[PDB]
Amino acid sequence: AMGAPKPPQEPDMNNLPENPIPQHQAKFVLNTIKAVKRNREAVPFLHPVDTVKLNVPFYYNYIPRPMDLSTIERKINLKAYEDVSQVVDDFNLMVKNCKKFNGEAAGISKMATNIQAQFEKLMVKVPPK
Ligand SMILES: CN1C(=O)c2ccccc2Sc2cc(NC(=O)[C@@H]3CCCO3)ccc21
Repeated sequence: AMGAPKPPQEPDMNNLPENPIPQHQAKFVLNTIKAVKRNREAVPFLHPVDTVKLNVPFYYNYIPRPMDLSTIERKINLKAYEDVSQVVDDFNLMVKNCKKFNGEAAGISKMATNIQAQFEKLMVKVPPK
C-alpha cells in the first residue's frame, strides 16, 4: 500500500514577503539554528524525514506539513519569514510532527523535546524588532 506523496519543499519561493525579518534578528536566529544543529540530539532533525528510508508509507497522510532544521535554516537564508515568531512556529511544528507520528513516549520524541529546550533557552536572548 502507498500513502500520500511528499509535499512541495519549503519555502514556497513564490510567496516570500517583501518585509522579511531585519538582518540583525535574522542573523541571530540563523546562529541559533546552527547552534542547535551542533547538538548531538539534533542529528535526526538535520534533514527532512525520509519516509522511504524509514519505511513509513503513511507519514505524509498524518504529517501534511513536514519540517526540519535545514528547512528552517533555508527559510531564514532565503528571507521567507516576516517575524521571529514564525521561526519559533516552525520549530514547534517540527517537534509536534515528531510527537504526533512517533508518540510522546518514543526516544525520538525525547530528542525533539531536548533540542526544543535548547532552542527556547537560546531564543531568550533574541534582539527586539
Ligand atoms: C525525526 N524523525 C522521525 O520523526 C521519524 C519518523 C518516522 C519514523 C522514524 C522516525 S525517527 C527519525 C530517524 C531519522 N533518521 C535516522 O534515523 C537516520 C537515517 C536513517 C537511520 O538513521 C530522521 C528523522 C526521524
